[PDB]
Amino acid sequence: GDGRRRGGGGRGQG
RNA sequence: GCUGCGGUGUGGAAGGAGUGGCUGGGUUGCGCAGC
Ligand SMILES: [Cs+]
Ligand SMILES: [K+]
Ligand SMILES: [K+]
Repeated sequence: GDGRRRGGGGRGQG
């Protein structure tokens, strides 16, 4: 699972 | 690989989910959770 570590709105980008 | 929650703050006690985010912690960091 080496992708988006966290979600919701713009959280966890970059 | 995807997604949800201002839930967290060397401001988080008058805020949001970035219509402030090339103005900072932060190429949206940190925690929790789901597929
Ligand atoms: Cs934040
Ligand atoms: K802020
Ligand atoms: K913030």
